[PDB]
Amino acid sequence: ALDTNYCFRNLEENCCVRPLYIDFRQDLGWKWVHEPKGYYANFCSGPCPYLRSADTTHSTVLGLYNTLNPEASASPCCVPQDLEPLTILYYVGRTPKVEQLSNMVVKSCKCS
Amino acid sequence: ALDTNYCFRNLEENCCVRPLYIDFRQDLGWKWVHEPKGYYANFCSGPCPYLRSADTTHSTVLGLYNTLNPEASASPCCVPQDLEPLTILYYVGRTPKVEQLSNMVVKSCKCS
Repeated sequence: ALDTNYCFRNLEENCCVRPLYIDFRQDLGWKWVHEPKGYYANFCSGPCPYLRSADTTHSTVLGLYNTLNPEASASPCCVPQDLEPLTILYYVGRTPKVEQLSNMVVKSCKCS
Repeated sequence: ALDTNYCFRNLEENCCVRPLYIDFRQDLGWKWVHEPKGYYANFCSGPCPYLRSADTTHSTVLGLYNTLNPEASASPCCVPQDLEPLTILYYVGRTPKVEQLSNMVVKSCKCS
């Protein structure tokens, strides 16, 4: 499937992982989050040609229907598939808390 | 979550289920499939405003990041969530086969 390592060495217009660094404090406005200061959420973006890592069979039917009947604009989307969690530190009053939020960073995408 | 029954009584620009009837024979070109002749695959389509049935937390972060930093066009997509299978009949030579393909028709969508 298409993941970072791949989507990163080589560029693809079609569904692939795009890197994205978010900074909790700014563009998000999470001040409670005290550290790390930002992470690489990355995102999935790209058109989904017929067969490019399909999810369900419905995703295949669609991709196809769409392909040979373009008027459609029915096409399956490119979303994340695999995503690791992220750990962050914040304080409850003045006692630090280190927790790991799940699914904060994507690693692979897929046309669903 | 947004499913047919809902997305169908009321119209929504945002992520919802859209009905779609596909005909195996035509626009798909499956002749082997002998009956039914077509079904309602439906599809998911719509923008994903911040919070509209989010999938992962990453989907929330994104939706938000995206919301207050629109330049982004990062936004999470609207894909199917729940989908029932479909049964079809075809012949291996002249001996009918009734099988059920899984995930051929969507019922609910979600922003992922």
